[PDB]
Amino acid sequence: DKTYEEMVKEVERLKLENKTLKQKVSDDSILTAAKRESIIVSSSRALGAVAMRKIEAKVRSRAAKAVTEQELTSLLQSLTLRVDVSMEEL
Amino acid sequence: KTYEEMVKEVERLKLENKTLKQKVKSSSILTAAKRESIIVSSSRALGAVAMRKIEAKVRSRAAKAVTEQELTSLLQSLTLRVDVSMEE
Repeated sequence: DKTYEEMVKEVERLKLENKTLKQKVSDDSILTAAKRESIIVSSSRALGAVAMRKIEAKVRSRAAKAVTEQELTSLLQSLTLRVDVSMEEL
Repeated sequence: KTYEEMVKEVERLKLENKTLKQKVKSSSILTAAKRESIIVSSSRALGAVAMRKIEAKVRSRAAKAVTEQELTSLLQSLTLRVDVSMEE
Protein backbone atom coordinates (compact mmCIF):
# COMPACT_ATOMS: atom_id res chain seq x y z
CA ASP A 1 0.00 0.00 0.00
CA LYS A 2 0.97 3.63 0.06
CA THR A 3 -1.34 6.31 1.39
CA TYR A 4 -0.96 6.72 5.15
CA GLU A 5 -4.59 5.74 5.51
CA GLU A 6 -4.26 2.30 3.89
CA MET A 7 -1.18 1.46 5.93
CA VAL A 8 -2.70 2.44 9.28
CA LYS A 9 -5.92 0.66 8.35
CA GLU A 10 -3.82 -2.39 7.45
CA VAL A 11 -1.60 -2.27 10.54
CA GLU A 12 -4.53 -1.87 12.92
CA ARG A 13 -6.40 -4.66 11.11
CA LEU A 14 -3.47 -6.98 11.81
CA LYS A 15 -3.15 -5.88 15.45
CA LEU A 16 -6.82 -6.69 16.00
CA GLU A 17 -6.63 -10.04 14.24
CA ASN A 18 -3.40 -10.52 16.19
CA LYS A 19 -5.25 -10.01 19.46
CA THR A 20 -8.14 -12.35 18.61
CA LEU A 21 -5.52 -14.98 17.87
CA LYS A 22 -3.78 -14.38 21.23
CA GLN A 23 -7.24 -14.45 22.80
CA LYS A 24 -7.88 -17.80 21.15
CA VAL A 25 -4.87 -19.40 22.87
CA SER A 26 -2.12 -13.74 27.75
CA ASP A 27 0.37 -12.04 25.45
CA ASP A 28 -0.16 -8.32 25.93
CA SER A 29 3.11 -6.43 26.35
CA ILE A 30 3.53 -2.99 27.86
CA LEU A 31 4.00 -0.15 25.35
CA THR A 32 7.51 1.31 24.90
CA ALA A 33 8.10 5.07 24.80
CA ALA A 34 9.08 4.79 21.14
CA LYS A 35 6.37 2.27 20.23
CA ARG A 36 3.64 4.47 21.69
CA GLU A 37 5.00 7.59 20.02
CA SER A 38 5.31 5.71 16.74
CA ILE A 39 1.66 4.65 17.01
CA ILE A 40 0.62 8.22 17.81
CA VAL A 41 2.50 9.81 14.88
CA SER A 42 0.96 7.25 12.46
CA SER A 43 -2.64 7.41 13.66
CA SER A 44 -2.47 11.20 13.65
CA ARG A 45 -1.20 11.24 10.09
CA ALA A 46 -3.83 8.75 8.91
CA LEU A 47 -6.60 10.75 10.58
CA GLY A 48 -4.89 13.83 9.16
CA ALA A 49 -5.36 12.48 5.63
CA VAL A 50 -9.06 11.93 6.26
CA ALA A 51 -9.21 15.47 7.62
CA MET A 52 -7.37 16.74 4.54
CA ARG A 53 -9.72 15.26 1.93
CA LYS A 54 -12.89 16.14 3.88
CA ILE A 55 -11.61 19.71 4.23
CA GLU A 56 -10.77 20.05 0.54
CA ALA A 57 -14.17 18.69 -0.38
CA LYS A 58 -16.09 21.10 1.89
CA VAL A 59 -13.97 24.07 0.92
CA ARG A 60 -14.22 23.31 -2.77
CA SER A 61 -17.95 22.84 -2.15
CA ARG A 62 -18.46 26.14 -0.28
CA ALA A 63 -16.25 28.26 -2.52
CA ALA A 64 -18.09 27.19 -5.66
CA LYS A 65 -20.38 30.23 -5.57
CA ALA A 66 -17.45 32.67 -5.69
CA VAL A 67 -16.74 34.16 -9.13
CA THR A 68 -14.12 36.79 -8.42
CA GLU A 69 -10.66 36.77 -6.82
CA GLN A 70 -12.03 39.09 -4.15
CA GLU A 71 -15.13 37.00 -3.53
CA LEU A 72 -13.10 33.79 -3.42
CA THR A 73 -10.54 35.23 -1.00
CA SER A 74 -13.29 36.81 1.08
CA LEU A 75 -15.27 33.58 1.35
CA LEU A 76 -12.26 31.42 2.20
CA GLN A 77 -11.10 33.68 5.00
CA SER A 78 -14.51 33.64 6.68
CA LEU A 79 -14.62 29.83 6.46
CA THR A 80 -14.85 27.73 9.60
CA LEU A 81 -15.22 23.97 9.20
CA ARG A 82 -16.19 21.37 11.75
CA VAL A 83 -14.71 18.01 10.82
CA ASP A 84 -15.37 14.55 12.20
CA VAL A 85 -12.61 11.97 11.74
CA SER A 86 -12.59 8.27 12.58
CA MET A 87 -10.09 5.41 12.54
CA GLU A 88 -12.88 3.39 10.98
CA GLU A 89 -13.09 5.86 8.07
CA LEU A 90 -9.72 4.91 6.60
CA LYS B 1 -28.64 8.21 -19.49
CA THR B 2 -28.62 10.13 -16.22
CA TYR B 3 -24.85 10.35 -16.62
CA GLU B 4 -25.06 11.26 -20.30
CA GLU B 5 -27.34 14.10 -19.27
CA MET B 6 -24.94 15.39 -16.63
CA VAL B 7 -22.18 15.28 -19.23
CA LYS B 8 -24.39 17.53 -21.38
CA GLU B 9 -25.50 19.58 -18.40
CA VAL B 10 -21.85 20.29 -17.63
CA GLU B 11 -21.09 21.45 -21.15
CA ARG B 12 -24.34 23.39 -21.32
CA LEU B 13 -23.68 25.16 -18.01
CA LYS B 14 -20.07 25.77 -19.07
CA LEU B 15 -21.38 27.58 -22.14
CA GLU B 16 -23.83 29.64 -20.11
CA ASN B 17 -21.37 30.41 -17.31
CA LYS B 18 -18.84 31.77 -19.76
CA THR B 19 -21.28 34.16 -21.46
CA LEU B 20 -22.55 35.26 -18.06
CA LYS B 21 -18.91 35.91 -17.11
CA GLN B 22 -18.54 37.95 -20.29
CA LYS B 23 -21.54 40.21 -19.76
CA VAL B 24 -20.12 40.76 -16.30
CA LYS B 25 -16.93 42.16 -17.81
CA SER B 26 -19.14 44.66 -19.66
CA SER B 27 -20.02 46.58 -16.44
CA SER B 28 -11.70 40.33 -10.83
CA ILE B 29 -13.28 37.29 -12.52
CA LEU B 30 -11.69 34.05 -11.41
CA THR B 31 -10.28 31.68 -14.04
CA ALA B 32 -10.74 27.90 -13.75
CA ALA B 33 -7.17 26.86 -12.95
CA LYS B 34 -6.69 30.03 -10.93
CA ARG B 35 -9.35 29.09 -8.37
CA GLU B 36 -8.04 25.52 -8.25
CA SER B 37 -4.66 26.88 -7.15
CA ILE B 38 -5.98 29.11 -4.35
CA ILE B 39 -8.38 26.45 -3.10
CA VAL B 40 -5.74 23.67 -3.00
CA SER B 41 -3.43 26.13 -1.27
CA SER B 42 -6.02 27.36 1.24
CA SER B 43 -7.25 23.80 1.84
CA ARG B 44 -3.78 22.50 2.57
CA ALA B 45 -3.25 25.20 5.16
CA LEU B 46 -6.53 24.36 6.91
CA GLY B 47 -5.47 20.73 6.65
CA ALA B 48 -2.18 21.42 8.37
CA VAL B 49 -4.18 22.99 11.20
CA ALA B 50 -6.63 20.10 11.53
CA MET B 51 -3.58 17.89 11.48
CA ARG B 52 -2.01 19.77 14.37
CA LYS B 53 -4.90 19.41 16.82
CA ILE B 54 -5.69 15.85 15.81
CA GLU B 55 -2.22 14.80 16.96
CA ALA B 56 -3.11 16.65 20.15
CA LYS B 57 -6.34 14.73 20.72
CA VAL B 58 -4.82 11.35 19.85
CA ARG B 59 -1.76 11.82 22.06
CA SER B 60 -3.97 12.98 24.92
CA ARG B 61 -6.31 10.12 24.39
CA ALA B 62 -3.36 7.76 24.56
CA ALA B 63 -3.01 8.53 28.26
CA LYS B 64 -4.43 5.61 30.25
CA ALA B 65 -2.98 3.41 27.50
CA VAL B 66 -0.06 1.34 28.76
CA THR B 67 -0.31 -1.97 26.89
CA GLU B 68 -0.40 -2.66 23.15
CA GLN B 69 -3.77 -4.42 23.10
CA GLU B 70 -5.34 -1.62 25.14
CA LEU B 71 -4.22 0.91 22.53
CA THR B 72 -5.26 -1.41 19.69
CA SER B 73 -8.74 -1.76 21.15
CA LEU B 74 -8.85 2.04 21.73
CA LEU B 75 -7.66 2.96 18.22
CA GLN B 76 -10.07 0.53 16.58
CA SER B 77 -12.77 3.17 16.15
CA LEU B 78 -11.45 6.31 17.87
CA THR B 79 -13.30 9.42 16.66
CA LEU B 80 -12.52 13.11 16.90
CA ARG B 81 -14.46 16.31 16.31
CA VAL B 82 -12.21 18.96 14.81
CA ASP B 83 -12.75 22.61 14.01
CA VAL B 84 -10.51 24.60 11.68
CA SER B 85 -10.93 28.26 10.87
CA MET B 86 -9.10 30.27 8.26
CA GLU B 87 -8.80 32.84 11.05
CA GLU B 88 -6.11 30.63 12.58
